[PDB]
Amino acid sequence: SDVFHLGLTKNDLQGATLAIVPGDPDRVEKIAALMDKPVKLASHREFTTWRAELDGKPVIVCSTGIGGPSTSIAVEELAQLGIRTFLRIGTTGAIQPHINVGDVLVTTASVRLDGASLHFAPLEFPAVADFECTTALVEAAKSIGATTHVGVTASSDTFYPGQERYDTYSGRVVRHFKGSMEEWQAMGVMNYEMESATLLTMCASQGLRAGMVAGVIVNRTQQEIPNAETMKQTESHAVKIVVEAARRLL
Amino acid sequence: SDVFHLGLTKNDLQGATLAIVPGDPDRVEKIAALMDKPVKLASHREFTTWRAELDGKPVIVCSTGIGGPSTSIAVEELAQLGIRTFLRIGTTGAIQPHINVGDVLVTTASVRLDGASLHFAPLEFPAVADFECTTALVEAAKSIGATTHVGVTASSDTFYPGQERYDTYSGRVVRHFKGSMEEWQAMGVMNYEMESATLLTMCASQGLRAGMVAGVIVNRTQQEIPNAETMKQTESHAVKIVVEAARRLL
Amino acid sequence: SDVFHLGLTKNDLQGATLAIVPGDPDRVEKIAALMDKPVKLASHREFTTWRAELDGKPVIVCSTGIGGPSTSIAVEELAQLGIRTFLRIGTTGAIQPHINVGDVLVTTASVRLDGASLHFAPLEFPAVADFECTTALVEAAKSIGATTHVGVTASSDTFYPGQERYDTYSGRVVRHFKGSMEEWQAMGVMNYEMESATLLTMCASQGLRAGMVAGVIVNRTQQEIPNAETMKQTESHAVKIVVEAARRLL
Amino acid sequence: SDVFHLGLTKNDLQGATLAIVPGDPDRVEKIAALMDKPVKLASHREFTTWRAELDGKPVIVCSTGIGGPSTSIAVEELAQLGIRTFLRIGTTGAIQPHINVGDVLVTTASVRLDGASLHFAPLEFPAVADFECTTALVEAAKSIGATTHVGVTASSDTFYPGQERYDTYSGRVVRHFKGSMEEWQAMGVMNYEMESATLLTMCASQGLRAGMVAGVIVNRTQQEIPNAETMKQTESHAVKIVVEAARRLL
Amino acid sequence: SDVFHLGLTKNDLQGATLAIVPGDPDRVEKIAALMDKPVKLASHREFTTWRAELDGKPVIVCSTGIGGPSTSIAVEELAQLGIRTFLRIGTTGAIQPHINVGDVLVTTASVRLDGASLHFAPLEFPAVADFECTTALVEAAKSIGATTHVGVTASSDTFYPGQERYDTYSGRVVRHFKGSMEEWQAMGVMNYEMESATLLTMCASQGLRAGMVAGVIVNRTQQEIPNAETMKQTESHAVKIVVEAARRLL
Amino acid sequence: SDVFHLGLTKNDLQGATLAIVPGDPDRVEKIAALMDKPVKLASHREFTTWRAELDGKPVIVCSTGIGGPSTSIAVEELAQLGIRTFLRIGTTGAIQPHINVGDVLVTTASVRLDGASLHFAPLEFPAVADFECTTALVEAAKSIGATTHVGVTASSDTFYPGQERYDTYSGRVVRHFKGSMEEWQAMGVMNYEMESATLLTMCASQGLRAGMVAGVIVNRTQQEIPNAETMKQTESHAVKIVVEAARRLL
Ligand SMILES: Cc1cn(C2C[C@H](O)[C@@H](CO)O2)c(=O)[nH]c1=O
Ligand SMILES: Cc1cn(C2C[C@H](O)[C@@H](CO)O2)c(=O)[nH]c1=O
Ligand SMILES: Cc1cn([C@H]2C[C@H](O)[C@@H](CO)O2)c(=O)[nH]c1=O
Ligand SMILES: Cc1cn([C@H]2C[C@H](O)[C@@H](CO)O2)c(=O)[nH]c1=O
Ligand SMILES: Cc1cn([C@H]2C[C@H](O)[C@@H](CO)O2)c(=O)[nH]c1=O
Ligand SMILES: Cc1cn([C@H]2C[C@H](O)[C@@H](CO)O2)c(=O)[nH]c1=O
Ligand SMILES: [K+]
Ligand SMILES: [K+]
Ligand SMILES: [K+]
Repeated sequence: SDVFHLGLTKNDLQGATLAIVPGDPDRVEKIAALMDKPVKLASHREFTTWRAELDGKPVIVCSTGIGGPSTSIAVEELAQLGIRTFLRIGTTGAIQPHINVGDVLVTTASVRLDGASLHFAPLEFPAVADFECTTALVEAAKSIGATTHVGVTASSDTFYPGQERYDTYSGRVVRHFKGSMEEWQAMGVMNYEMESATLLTMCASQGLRAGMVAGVIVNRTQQEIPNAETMKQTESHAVKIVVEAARRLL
Repeated sequence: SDVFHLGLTKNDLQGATLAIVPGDPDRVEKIAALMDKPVKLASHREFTTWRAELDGKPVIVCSTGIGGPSTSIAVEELAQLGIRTFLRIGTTGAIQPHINVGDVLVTTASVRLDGASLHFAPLEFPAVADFECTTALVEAAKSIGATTHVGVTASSDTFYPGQERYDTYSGRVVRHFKGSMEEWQAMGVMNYEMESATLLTMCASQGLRAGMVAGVIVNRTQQEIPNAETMKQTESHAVKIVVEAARRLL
Repeated sequence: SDVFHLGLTKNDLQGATLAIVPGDPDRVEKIAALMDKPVKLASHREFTTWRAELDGKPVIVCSTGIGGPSTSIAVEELAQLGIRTFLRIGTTGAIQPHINVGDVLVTTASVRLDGASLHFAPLEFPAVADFECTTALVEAAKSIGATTHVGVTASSDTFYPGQERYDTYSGRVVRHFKGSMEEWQAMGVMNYEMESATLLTMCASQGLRAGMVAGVIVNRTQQEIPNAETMKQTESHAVKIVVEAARRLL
Repeated sequence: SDVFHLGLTKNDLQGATLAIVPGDPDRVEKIAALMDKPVKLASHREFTTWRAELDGKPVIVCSTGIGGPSTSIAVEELAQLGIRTFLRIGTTGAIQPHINVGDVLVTTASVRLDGASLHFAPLEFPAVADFECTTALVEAAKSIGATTHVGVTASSDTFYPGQERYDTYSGRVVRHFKGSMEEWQAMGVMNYEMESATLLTMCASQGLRAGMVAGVIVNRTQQEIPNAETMKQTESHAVKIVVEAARRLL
Repeated sequence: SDVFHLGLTKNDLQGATLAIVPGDPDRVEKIAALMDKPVKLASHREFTTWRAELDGKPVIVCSTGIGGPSTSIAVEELAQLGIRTFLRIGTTGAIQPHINVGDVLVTTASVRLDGASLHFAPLEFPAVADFECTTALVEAAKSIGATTHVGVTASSDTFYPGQERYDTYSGRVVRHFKGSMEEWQAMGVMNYEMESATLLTMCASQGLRAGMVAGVIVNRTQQEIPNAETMKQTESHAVKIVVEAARRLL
Repeated sequence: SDVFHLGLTKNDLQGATLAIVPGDPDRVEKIAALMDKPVKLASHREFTTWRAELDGKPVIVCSTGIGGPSTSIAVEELAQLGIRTFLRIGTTGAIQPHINVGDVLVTTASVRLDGASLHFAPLEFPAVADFECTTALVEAAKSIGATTHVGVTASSDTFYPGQERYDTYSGRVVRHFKGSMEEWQAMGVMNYEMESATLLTMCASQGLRAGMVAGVIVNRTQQEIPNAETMKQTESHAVKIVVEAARRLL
């Protein structure tokens, strides 16, 4: 193996340059399946890697696990192996009342509520998605008919306090984050997730194309924790779009 | 007059909702002329305002003067008067060796080296341009054939130390900014200018559409101060694009 | 021309070493007129420059436009041309209930709510006015009988949120500045304006003498936006003082 | 299931109050096996949970995945389910030349180079391990004869730039972290890892006992990336200690 | 004399390597008296130094005065003279309702609300006490029967606003600290004092052993200012413990 | 007694409103002696207080000890007892080559390298001396013929690293302060001392008049540690000035 964590070699990718990077390792095969010649490459820690084929070209699907740090690992090592375009596909909670469960969100840039982005660029550097990628995602989403929102995302190092969830063991939120969701709401931020800040920053600052898309599985103006019932029906929606977007980016 | 600085009334705009916002007040008529029925509306301090018509729809051209603060005034007050889309047209110095004098730069987001953005959103908020505006600019620039670069811009509160110019009265640059240009260069930042950070941040955080385009008049890998000779030939290039982008956004 | 923005040559100044720097370019001639042999030198962007004579010595009047950035340009380039003493004359909103419209404020040092000052010195460096200049201003104000307050000023990169004005397009103030006016009030800050922080910091940290005086045209405990009626009667007051202070500093 | 991520119910824990939390999900069973009645409870994303018995008392083993964010999830949800003591067992790189591969490190407190800790307490709050836990670890390590070092750990949101690794895709380290390893070395920091800062801070600030122990698998004064050969022999060492320390904490 | 402030020579210490460091110079002899062969060495500014003997070994008692800065002097210069272990004995105000006047607090680590610690290590470095010293203190306290609490301390550069005391000349607390005590309470911080942050940080980052113990003389859930009546009875309690802890550390 | 630390009552001051505040408690009587009817009031910890008479009016002399914290105590409690004007008299190390041992420095404002100032006002607030006080000091110094420099002072929470002294136990200076003295030098900062930042900030933000004067006892371009020989001859110089300045402020 050529890299410390992913257990992959440059040869495994077969000249692949684009990677779809889901968070959950169980979604990896699920995504690979949407393409041709799906092959499992490796599985170590939270990192599961498949190769597949898109219009006759090699494509990598690789999980990041939850959060900046492990994302920063998968991205770095995939880059070492030759990946130049990263498309993230996620699940998110919307914080605007007009965004519905099932809606697809394309992120233009992220509020940096993470730590890892700082290890790549100072806070003043914009966690902005690549223009070609965003265009690919926005268009892909149009062509499959999904009801889509394009905007800024709050990308947090936690699932609980940083997203101002109170229904927690301690039931307090550090002062810094108290009332933070209302502020993000006022600034028109669409949603919370946990990886885009690191992903987008580290790519934007190292000449790597990144895009970010997610399916809404809970609206925060209503609940803190999603219901299981239509979580999978929304997943299948955004996956379709990211694969299509990838097609457009090859 | 309805606003403190601009000396305009909601009636002057005639239902206009888009504004082209150049920095130099002398470029205002220059731009307005490219359109139909150009009329001077007002001129106070650095703020010169003209109205014109684009495909039969009222459009404002309004100067911001140099820097975040006065920009933040022009934008605020134009918003009060009903403007919802802001297109900035500027001049810039490129910091990448492959970007040439005469090239047109479309900004996706900005490195926040300003003060005013902070008065609208904390530093972690992305100074990101509106997706429709950027698309309009990128496309406009393609249709007029201009050689174009799309990416991140360093937006600085100073023309001298913050852009690491040393040929200055004191000839020193505060520690914070020493070697800063090399760092921005490595992160692929295209250029320095002085208003995009404020403009984009205040718009992105208040539900206002903003776009940013500039003409390159100096390459910093070569000189600190531009030559006068082809400065006007590049201005005329980006102006053409911003007006055309505006057409697309009406 | 010898400098990039002002369009002036070292020869234009005729050995001048002091500059009166108003914010509004229309106030430039107005001030120059109070002196002998007033001559227009240049006008580019927000920068209008006149030369005049005070007690047989050359004096420059030059506008900065609104805010740190452009101020930082005018100051730098005037320094390049040989100016060593800068006297700013401005308009301001008082935040203490005992300071009245018409009163003259002499600033000893500023609260740094700007960006540009940071490009000259870290935040811990005091935005402090030159002792000789302050003394000149305080005394000049005494001799013309004006009712004067001496103290700290809050110098903000915005006119709106940073001065906690709420009667704005969005009507919200970023968390950082919420209740900020009350705090400045409690700390005895006299007033808000937009340039002194940059001006004082960049001068104090580069061996240049700077002083700062302004006329009060609105009290914030009463209104957010000034009335037009006695705005000009107060301007004429502070102008008289700055010119007299200049006489004392030659 | 009672929690959003782990897929566990309060009933599954059977009144357990202590959890051993390794990072790699494959180490989970490995650790559970060292105890009585090992049972797999759940496996979702990077979170694998086993229950086992220690001196006739229920104990949880649960993986965190790499980094603060996912750790912060595992800990929160285990706390919801009733866990009050958390013992981390990890792998680390030593940065002091006297610490050898194979050595066991007990962490008293951590240098907060992470993002998640901030979501629990401001930076000034010490990322300090619980005194009872530390004592348990230190003593456990003494009784099994391991050669042990007790001290401060640098806990980083990245594996690469934040640990000043240069043998990377871009081969640059953001200015902030340049020469950072030498600084940590001089301050006597033992090692780099990625979770302790979040773990310790969130526990210390929410009345939860936490301890942190790791096995050294590379010395950074020598290499950047570990060799595979004795990586497993060191893992088995620290695991023995954490289980023993757990015994002492029941 | 060998050091600038303490007025001591390496010879005065007679090979002493441990120092008990009270804050009040009048407590110095009081402490020295509890040991054998008490001798006054020097008294300059707030720094009073005595030598005594513990189990036939030389021990220094030396006052720090109130606060980080002077503590940082005493510690530095004692280290120059060869002291390697520093035990601080203090007085403190508890902020938890269950901690009583008379209770003894052993500090594991400190919330850094000081300035001097920053001069030794960045804020992310933990202000953590030495493990051996803490153990010595905890055990010493057990053996003399005192009712003891072990945990984190808030260490503040002020006695008044930084500890959110309002019964002051101005009766306001700067925004930063408003409601800060409640937050520290919620995070389980035991108490306020003024030196541990500097002491612990400077020692932890320079390979010097430090410990911290204090007597509670006021509970902040009840009063702001202590009563004089049982202040001395509590002092005598913690002193006994620190001397005993020293015995264990020789 | 009316205050927690100083051991004074409002009655002891006898309607005094001005205080001279030296750092060293042994300098207190020395200063009081220069005036009429010198009486010792109290001595607790580093706080020694004398009353004397100046032109038939009561004046307090009170020591602060070294550093912000204890200064912040003395000042607070003196204010509670009715003091409104504080004159600090100190010793300092010059960092400019043209300032000589024996020279007197009057401080207009301070670089905030302390912690306590933050407990009174955010960093952006200027640590500026009161205009009347500075004028009194400057004039007093003129009238006794002393060779005087007026300007900004760097006020540090440490004597050693924060003033970039390297001849120390560890011989390293935390990154933050590496090369800091050169930077302060370039910005024209005159000197290092340890109390002015706290003193000036807490007074300027609470409507209390403060002034700051010090004698130079070492030039840092030459040595790190002063020589004892002419240390007292310089002390006697600045003391004379502060007493005179006080006369002018009654
Ligand atoms: C009683 C008490 C003391 N102290 C401290 C630490 C300092 O050394 C000293 C100053 O009174 O006492 C506090 O900080 N808070 C309190 O409530
Ligand atoms: C000589 C000298 C003194 N001091 C100061 C201020 C402190 O209160 C006091 C203790 O030495 O002297 C410095 O800070 N730097 C120096 O170089
Ligand atoms: C539903 C939801 C998901 N997520 C994200 C991104 C994480 O990697 C993942 C785990 O829930 O999904 C949030 O951050 N907030 C939410 O409300
Ligand atoms: C040529 C050039 C222009 N500018 C910009 C934007 C400012 O409003 C203005 C100042 O000349 O022009 C830069 O910021 N950097 C440069 O190199
Ligand atoms: C009346 C007033 C003026 N100003 C200032 C300084 C700017 O240069 C200018 C903008 O009108 O006037 C304020 O900043 N705040 C106020 O309340
Ligand atoms: C070997 C090593 C491991 N680790 C850690 C903790 C992570 O969860 C895991 C992945 O490498 O091991 C480091 O952080 N730095 C290193 O040098
Ligand atoms: K301007
Ligand atoms: K993870
Ligand atoms: K002190």
